[PDB]
This record gives sequence, C-alpha cells and structure tokens, in this order.
Amino acid sequence: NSNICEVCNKWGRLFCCDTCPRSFHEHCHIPSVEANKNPWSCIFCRIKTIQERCPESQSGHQESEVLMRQMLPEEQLKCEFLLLKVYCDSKSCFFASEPYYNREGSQGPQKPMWLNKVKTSLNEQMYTRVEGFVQDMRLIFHNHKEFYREDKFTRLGIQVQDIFEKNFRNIFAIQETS
Ligand SMILES: [Zn+2]
Ligand SMILES: [Zn+2]
Ligand SMILES: [Zn+2]
Repeated sequence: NSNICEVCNKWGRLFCCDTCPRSFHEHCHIPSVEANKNPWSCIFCRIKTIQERCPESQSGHQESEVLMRQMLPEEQLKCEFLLLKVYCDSKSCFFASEPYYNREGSQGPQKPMWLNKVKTSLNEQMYTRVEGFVQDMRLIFHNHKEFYREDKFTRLGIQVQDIFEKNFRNIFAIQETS
C-alpha cells in the first residue's frame, strides 16, 4: 500500500485498502473509514465495482436526467466520490471551512456554502436528489466568483470548479460534447 493519504498526500494514521494500494486518513476518506470491515474496500474500488457490474452505466447521459435522480445508495456513493475528488486538489483548502466576508466594495453571498458543510449534508442524508448536492457544489464557486470580483483570487474558484465539473462528467458518465 501507499505510505501517504491519497486525498491530502501526507503520512499519519493511515487505513489501507484491501483491494487496491491506496491509503487514507480516517476523515479524509468519504464516507469516514469504517470501524470494522475486514477486508475493507475504498471508495475508488466501490465505484470501480459499480462500473464492472454494469458496463453500460458508462454510456453517455444527459445532465438533466442525472440531476433528477433520487439519492439511492449508488448515487449517494457517486456524490461522495465526487466530493472526495475535489478534496484531493490542494486548492480545496480555500473552500473547505466556513468563509467570512469583509472586503471593501463587496457584499457577502446570501447563501454561504463550503465543502465541510456539503460533507455533513451528505453524511446526514439531507440531499434527496443529485441536483441538491450539485447545486450546493456549484454554489461554492459561484459565491467565490461573485465576491472576489476582479481580484485575481477569483481564479481559485474557476480552478476548483473545473476539477469538480471534469469529475462530475466522468463519475456520472455525462455524454461528451463540443
Ligand atoms: Zn489525508
Ligand atoms: Zn481501493
Ligand atoms: Zn447492467
């Protein structure tokens, strides 16, 4: 197994996947690494299993059909994996904890949002459809773009949004377009 956490790239108390060489800190893995379970399979392995069992799950989909799906166990897992993929980028640190807004010439968003809040929400089964999760995720970047205006710091939102959107298209097999 790897000797660093797959998400944050640090050593520490690591839990090792039994079906692939990845390791994780407890609360870096999403969901949090399970108390017992021998063998244990990580979220990457579980998502690979879904694909293997239903190879047609990788044919193209329309985003609008994906958003309306109910959060059954497989969609739940997919949103967990998408969320983990954003945390894997170091630039996620800017969006993880609860923000605050006090900048001359700007006003705070009406609805603040952050990754840790989406993580709690997923854990507490508060999203009934994929749409709920995806809306909160995009809301994080949108709020950032709006607040930081022409400051070059706006680019961080564009960057992490791009990671989110590429992973969304991949995980939910969105039909490729030009
Ligand atoms: Zn970690
Ligand atoms: Zn694994
Ligand atoms: Zn099938």
